[PDB]
Amino acid sequence: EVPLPQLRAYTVDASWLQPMAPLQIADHTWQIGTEDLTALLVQTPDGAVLLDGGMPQMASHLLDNMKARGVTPRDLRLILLSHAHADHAGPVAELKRRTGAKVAANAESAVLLARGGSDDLHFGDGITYPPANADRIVMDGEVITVGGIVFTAHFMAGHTPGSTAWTWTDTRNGKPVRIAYADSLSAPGYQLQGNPRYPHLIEDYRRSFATVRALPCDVLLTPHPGASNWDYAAGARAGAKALTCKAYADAAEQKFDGQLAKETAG
Ligand SMILES: [Zn+2]
Ligand SMILES: [Zn+2]
Repeated sequence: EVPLPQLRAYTVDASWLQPMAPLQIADHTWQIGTEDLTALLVQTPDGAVLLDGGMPQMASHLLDNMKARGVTPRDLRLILLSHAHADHAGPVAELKRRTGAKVAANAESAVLLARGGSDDLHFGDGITYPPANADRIVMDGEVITVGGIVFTAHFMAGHTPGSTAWTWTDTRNGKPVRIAYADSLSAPGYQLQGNPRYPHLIEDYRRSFATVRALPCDVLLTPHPGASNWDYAAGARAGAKALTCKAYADAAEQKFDGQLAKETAG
């Protein structure tokens, strides 16, 4: 007699769960997640913004890094997301419970967040996390202003329907730095062609490559730092090899075309 399988936890490479101290990106922007998952803290006279949180178990670590930076729980005002998968929005519910923070997201991201990533178009219930609800729904190109830092949403559907790039301008060595936090452009294990749950997947990815190519982009960051050739563990040279937005888009498109060809052959 054979039981049903046990539930399988969402396990990841150790580096994704390896805590790091805050790594400064620009004057008010810091990487505060793990070595291999981005979680960006933007500090303002008017409160802090967090872009992504990483995995569900990262909440306390994030709060510790925030504290190191002079940001108390009450100080966190806003949470923004690249996309609502467990490896990026994992600790949002907990952060909302433990801080002042409100979440802004597009409708697709909000619906996926509210189901804790369950019934994923591709993953089913394989990769889930505690559900959270959005406080504010944003539209494509909508801005959110926090202490004169303007964050702009750029939809780039594909990896998830609600995938978003967030752009803002910080400063460094006395000059403006246009930061582009571009979402994932991967399609890991996805059925790309004739997917009944996502009929226009290919078209969306193609538009998203073009969107990423054109972002205002002095510095690119990505949810998985490796995708943009960041090495958070490399200290002073963490961002030295970072791709441009143009190079990131091109690499992703070339990879996508390869995947299409292999799928046709499979
Ligand atoms: Zn994802
Ligand atoms: Zn991911």
